[PDB]
Amino acid sequence: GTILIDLSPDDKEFQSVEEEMQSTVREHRDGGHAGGIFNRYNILKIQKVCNKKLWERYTHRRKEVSEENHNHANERMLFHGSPFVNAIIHKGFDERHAYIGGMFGAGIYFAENSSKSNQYVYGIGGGTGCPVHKDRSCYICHRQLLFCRVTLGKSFLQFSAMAHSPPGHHSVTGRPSVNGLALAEYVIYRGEQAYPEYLITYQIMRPE
Ligand SMILES: NS(=O)(=O)c1ccc(-c2nc3ccccc3c(=O)[nH]2)cc1
Ligand SMILES: [Zn+2]
Repeated sequence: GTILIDLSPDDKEFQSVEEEMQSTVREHRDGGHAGGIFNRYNILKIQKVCNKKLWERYTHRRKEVSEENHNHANERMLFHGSPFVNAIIHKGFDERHAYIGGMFGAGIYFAENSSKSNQYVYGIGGGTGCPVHKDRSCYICHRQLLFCRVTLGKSFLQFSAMAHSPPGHHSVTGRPSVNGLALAEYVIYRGEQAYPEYLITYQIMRPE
């Protein structure tokens, strides 16, 4: 049921998605080990992901959450990187897209920093890097990330350095407590609480 619509680089919507991608790059504490060394990306393509069933699944859950939280879905646009990106855009997020070993338990993880999600494009810890060159810092191979609509509802705040949400909550927020430059990361425990809105195809760029 999924259709991918190419956005033109001239479209304001392409431009605002690219800007969120580029402007949320940060340095990582692994010095690039997982995701590679780069300060910015070469954006190759941005596509809108269109699936009626998946959208209605999302909006249905969004209303349930909203009604449990004074009519406030607390909806964000967040990045997601995964070896399962192609399955996600066709079948939606589910229990198989969960990070079992994540620090906030077995859930589906999202980041404000695009560079954080980039660490997972090739698997946990960057796996063994790109399939062609086995390089976690490959500047040649095409990578994909999702920029997703995520319903957080009432989010449990964790101050830090599939399972269930904490009772009385719809998600968990991992607030950075050491690295002053890190943005928040978020976890949901229901696949229906995220919709993979944009598929972004890119390369990381070697710093000069
Ligand atoms: N199914 S799996 O290959 O085990 C898997 C998929 C996605 C991720 C992932 N973990 C994150 C953790 C913090 C912030 C953002 C992310 C992210 O974008 N993806 C982890 C594992
Ligand atoms: Zn490569």
